[PDB]
Amino acid sequence: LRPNAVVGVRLAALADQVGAALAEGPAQRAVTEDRTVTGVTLRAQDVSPGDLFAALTGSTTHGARHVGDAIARGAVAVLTDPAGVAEIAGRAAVPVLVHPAPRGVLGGLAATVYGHPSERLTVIGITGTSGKTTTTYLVEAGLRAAGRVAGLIGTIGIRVGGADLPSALTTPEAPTLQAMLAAMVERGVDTVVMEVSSHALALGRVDGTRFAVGAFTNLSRDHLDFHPSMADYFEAKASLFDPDSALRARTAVVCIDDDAGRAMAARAADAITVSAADRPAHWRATDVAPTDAGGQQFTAIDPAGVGHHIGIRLPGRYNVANCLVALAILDTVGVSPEQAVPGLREIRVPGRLEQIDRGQGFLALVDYAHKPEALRSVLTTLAHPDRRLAVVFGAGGDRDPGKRAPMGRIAAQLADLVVVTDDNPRDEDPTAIRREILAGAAGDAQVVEIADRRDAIRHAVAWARPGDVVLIAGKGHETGQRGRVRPFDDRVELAAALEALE
Ligand SMILES: CC(=O)N[C@H]1[C@@H](OP(=O)(O)OP(=O)(O)OC[C@H]2O[C@@H](n3ccc(=O)[nH]c3=O)[C@H](O)[C@@H]2O)O[C@H](CO)[C@@H](O)[C@@H]1O[C@H](C)C(=O)N[C@@H](C)C(=O)N[C@H](CCC(=O)O)C(=O)O
Ligand SMILES: Nc1ncnc2c1ncn2[C@@H]1O[C@H](COP(=O)(O)OP(=O)(O)O)[C@@H](O)[C@H]1O
Ligand SMILES: [Mg+2]
Ligand SMILES: [Mg+2]
Repeated sequence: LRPNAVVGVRLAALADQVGAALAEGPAQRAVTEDRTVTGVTLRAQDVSPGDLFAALTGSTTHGARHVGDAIARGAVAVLTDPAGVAEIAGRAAVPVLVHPAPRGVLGGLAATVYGHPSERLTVIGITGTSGKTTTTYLVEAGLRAAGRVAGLIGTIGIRVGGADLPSALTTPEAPTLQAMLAAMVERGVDTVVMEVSSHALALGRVDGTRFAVGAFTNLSRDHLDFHPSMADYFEAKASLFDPDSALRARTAVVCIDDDAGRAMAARAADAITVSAADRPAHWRATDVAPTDAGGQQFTAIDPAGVGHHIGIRLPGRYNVANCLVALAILDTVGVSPEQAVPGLREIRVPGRLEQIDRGQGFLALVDYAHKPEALRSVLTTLAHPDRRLAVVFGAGGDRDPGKRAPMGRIAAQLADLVVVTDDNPRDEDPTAIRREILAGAAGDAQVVEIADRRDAIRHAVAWARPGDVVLIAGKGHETGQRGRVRPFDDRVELAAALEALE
């Protein structure tokens, strides 16, 4: 939610803090001494009375052009850039604070009006190319097993303890974040575990937030259509670990298995390191054993050299690594592996190598892997000689068209059966999309095009023999087929197909 009980901030105080100016005149600085701001939003439609409207520029528009609407919703002030005041021109009924780079000071403003919620919460922020969602779930399940009230914030949604709101973004815009945090304080939450996307660091979405811990899972080619370079992409994320940085967390935890990880550990200087790949780390895993129920058990050796028999419901070598990160994260936040192990044992994180096992025979999995790097890593962790691997997936219309032809190649290379299907074709004639992935497909593999997604799932389930694996890729927890939005859920379709087998 927003929080029910916020004591406001005199608008004068917000202005002096940020050091904004007043669009009308320096003497408009009499009525600013008067108004109280009790909310902050950067989406006109979302203003409550008493809120400061942040009118920002963006790639599609400028919020300055929605001042009318914000004011009409009872906004008591606007905070905008000079490009913005130009848009307003004359005449808003309310005061206009002007900053260069407002987005870059919005966080701290929001943090102030909401009374600095992060200073009352142990906030854990997990960044990295992959594994943020999974690691957050593992941390959250540890937390609950040890009887701590926990909020979660990430791709899948928001959890205020037991509550279960859905999220638009993986990390919400700074006023939303702070207000959520504020609400979590009111709701009795003690600890909050957060995915922190590299977009959020770039656009200063997490600006007013104090982190008790920052975790780094890994890095690989992603988001290179927002970040202008792999550098910037690293740099964004680094800003959570750099000792001297503004966002630096009280404790950093870094996985060492990736090269990028090594590079972050060296950045954070006093990182707690973590390795599932026989690398020297404070936390290390060994004796990794596949188990019946497609889980994995292993020994987690802590920074004190003490072993711990752990058991995780998720397949794939790197999930041992996620688990370690989570394990380290809990330990620093004062939760021992003894306390967390029961939670970890059971936790199934949705759309992430989620195994459906209605019936028996082979491994049937649902996974979110939707980018060429994503897909390669999964298929490899799931490849074993003497076992067959089917992958079914497709690509999204109006979305990054470069990624299609690569994926089909990666698929062809690592799977025994690939099935090319629809996954939100949107406006585009769906057979183009599929035909591009199949261009990718151009010995080992065996590839076929089934346009209908349920039919794709069914064919692959009828193709499996005992002990083989079927992976439904590229939707994960996401639902619906957009084309209208037709209703679709991969877990449900997958389970349905397995029942149809006898
Ligand atoms: C690229 C990016 O970060 N974009 C975000 C950005 O949009 P941007 O400022 O152009 O927005 P704009 O529409 O052109 O105008 C700027 C401001 O005008 C204001 N506005 C606009 C229209 C209106 O009617 N009223 C209004 O107030 C909006 O509040 C807007 O924030 O500001 C908006 C909110 O501040 C977001 O909608 C938008 O994210 C869109 C939804 C998005 O797709 N973001 C994705 C790409 C993203 O952020 N992804 C990562 C996760 C990646 C992962 O999980 O691997 C994430 O954290 O979500
Ligand atoms: N440590 C990891 N390394 C590589 N791939 C991973 C890792 N953890 C999870 N994955 C896979 O990558 C995809 C996205 O990971 P997820 O757990 O949703 O984290 P994120 O929020 O970082 O995307 C999933 O399909 C998942 O199975
Ligand atoms: Mg990402
Ligand atoms: Mg995520």
